[PDB]
Amino acid sequence: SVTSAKVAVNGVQLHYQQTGEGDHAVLLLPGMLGSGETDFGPQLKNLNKKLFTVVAWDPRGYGHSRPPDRDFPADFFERDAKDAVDLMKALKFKKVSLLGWSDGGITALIAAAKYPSYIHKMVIWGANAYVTDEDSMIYEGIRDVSKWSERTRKPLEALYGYDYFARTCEKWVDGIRQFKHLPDGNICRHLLPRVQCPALIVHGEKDPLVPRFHADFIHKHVKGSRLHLMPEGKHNLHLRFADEFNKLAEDFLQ
Ligand SMILES: [Mg+2]
Ligand SMILES: [Mn+2]
Repeated sequence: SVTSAKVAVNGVQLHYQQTGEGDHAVLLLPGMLGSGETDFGPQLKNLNKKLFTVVAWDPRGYGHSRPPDRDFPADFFERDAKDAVDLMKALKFKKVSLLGWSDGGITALIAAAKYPSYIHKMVIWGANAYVTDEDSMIYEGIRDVSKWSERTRKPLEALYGYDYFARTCEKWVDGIRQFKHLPDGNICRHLLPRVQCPALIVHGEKDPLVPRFHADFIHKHVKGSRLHLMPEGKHNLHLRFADEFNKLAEDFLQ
């Protein structure tokens, strides 16, 4: 049983879904243009409701956290990280664990580094701490939503309508490509050494969007972290292999 609602955080009404009665609070952070509705159905349904209280949030401009419309300033990952932690604090949780996918994993890393006393444990997958030329070209190949597969475009087009979906995707490409021009193409390389909580980095070996070297790099600089490789996993491993992923996450969180 899942409840959807909005809470006022930093000047915006953020939408979120919540389920479970457990004493261990867990926030699910979605990826690019994501939402709890499109990115975490399996987790909101199957994560142990006796052990955890699960919340899936929609970053400002994404999902149902509209208005406002989405924009990508240089500090957009940091802004999301603040909103994410403030949202859980607004919901009265004293400490939480983070499950971040893609852009949400980048967001989670930043949150753990900036608010260490608030984060218990973290599980992230499909994230990258910096942008290379290879990454930049991958992003550019995502700009045109009309070239997306029908299966991948359908859910987002239905959630946002073609116009907003297409425009926001282009803004995302420009937004994440901007980091390439900064020293080291940096997004959060400098924050990895500041993560103090136990972290599990999962990577789908067949992920076509994020090369494994990005997972190796995060594992290398997040002290005490563990890296788990899934031979058949792709970018959406928590959806395609939900049962396998949920077990990995639940075992690590306990
Ligand atoms: Mg360098
Ligand atoms: Mn929503």
